[PDB]
Amino acid sequence: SFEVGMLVWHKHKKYPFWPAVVKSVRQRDKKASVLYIEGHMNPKMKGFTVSLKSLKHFDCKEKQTLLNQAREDFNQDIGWCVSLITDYRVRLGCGSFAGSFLEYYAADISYPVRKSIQQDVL
Repeated sequence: SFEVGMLVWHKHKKYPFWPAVVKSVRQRDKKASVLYIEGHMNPKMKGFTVSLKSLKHFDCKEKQTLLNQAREDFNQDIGWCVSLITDYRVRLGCGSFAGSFLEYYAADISYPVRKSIQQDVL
């Protein structure tokens, strides 16, 4: 039950679970397409292929554990995710915006957050 534009976790070998957004889902044969959320991304870069079985929903019970695991070697980076996802969920929840995470990242309303990130690389 992974829908397109949903937020998920994915683990590449040797790497910790990282958040991502779903772009394609091949519902009827166990595979999906996904793109990592990270401080600087291209939201128009096509989604690399995974399998449904390997995805956790972003808001699963494991969340807090998964987020700490990432803060081991990627504190600043996992920070950049949480900033974006959190900022996106505010616009959504406080009514200021209605599109998808990727649309958030491309729109002018992400600016104030992308600025902090992009510059933090400074």
